[PDB]
Amino acid sequence: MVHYKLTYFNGRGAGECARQVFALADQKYEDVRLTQETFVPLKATFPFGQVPVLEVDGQQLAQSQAICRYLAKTFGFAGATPFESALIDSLADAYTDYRAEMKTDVLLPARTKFLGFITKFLKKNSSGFLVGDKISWVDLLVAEHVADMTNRVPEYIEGFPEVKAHMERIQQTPRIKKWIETRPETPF
Amino acid sequence: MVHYKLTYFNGRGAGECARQVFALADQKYEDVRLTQETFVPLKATFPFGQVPVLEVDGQQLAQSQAICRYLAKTFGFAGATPFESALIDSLADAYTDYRAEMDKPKTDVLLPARTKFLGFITKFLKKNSSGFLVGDKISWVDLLVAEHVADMTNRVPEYIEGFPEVKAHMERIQQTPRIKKWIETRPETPF
Repeated sequence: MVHYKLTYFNGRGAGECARQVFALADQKYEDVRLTQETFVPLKATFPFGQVPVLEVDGQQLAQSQAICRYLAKTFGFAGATPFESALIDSLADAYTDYRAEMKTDVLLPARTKFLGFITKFLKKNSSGFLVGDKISWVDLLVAEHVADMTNRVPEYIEGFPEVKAHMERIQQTPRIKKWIETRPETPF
Repeated sequence: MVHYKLTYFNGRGAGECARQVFALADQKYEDVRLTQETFVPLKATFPFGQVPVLEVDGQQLAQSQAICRYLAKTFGFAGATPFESALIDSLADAYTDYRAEMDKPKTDVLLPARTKFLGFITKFLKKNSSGFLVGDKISWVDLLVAEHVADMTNRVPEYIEGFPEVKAHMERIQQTPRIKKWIETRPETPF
């Protein structure tokens, strides 16, 4: 059988979306979790000296969004058409920009900008997903962040009811909900 | 016929890889180059308040790399298999990281950053006999890398010293007839 190994740290972080894509797919994988200590001397073994790295039948693929997208396309969670896939990619790029800009003072104004943009996509889509009529990897990516932020800073969601509903919808999807219940509890 | 409009500033910048995909595909498109002054009233109309934005038959798609990957898949420049396309993606994302890292700046940030990044790029080149980064055919990440390398080497001749394979790649890509033609004919801009 095809063999998937995902190497990351012992935390959600940049490895989590890939993990949730596997969960959605009901796909078995090897979940390898490194500590800072054991990672650092292994750096040269990875394509760009960083984690996460996926191995598919032993072949390495690095970079979190490249890994998520690859797995999503493999399992059917990257949109229905090429333009849908591209729209999902654009939202995921917008996310990475928003993360970079934070970088109370920084978290609030970053999120009103980003969540305003997200909300536009949600309101024009009757399905409840960000793009098209089916769950995608960017839904996972965004819902997980929003849950995380709302967990740490409860007023994160205030003023964004469509975004709240989306977070709840995605995180209650049976295979995601299960994964969230069963995954290792980590500070990040 | 399918109608493509690319909106960006009057420069290479974040719009150029898309322009070069179009060139490579011999696809006509509307190349809209805004001034800051005409951009201001248009900002609210873009998906994330920024450019570049592509319209395909009037439907907007924002974000540089999303645009390039889309165009590249449309036209056949995103690898031969799903895994190739993911490797290409991984290189473009490594590029992005490198750009984040990078006279005084030359020596303090540029050259260190480029040693690390060009080392990674060189490893990909030297394991592939074709002369491309991934697979046996040109892809959009070849375009993105070669353009950056050309640009930096224009600014800082020593950029390419130590990286002959990267230079060779830059020249191969930029002499590809449709790309050469575009480079010869594009507006000359400071960025």
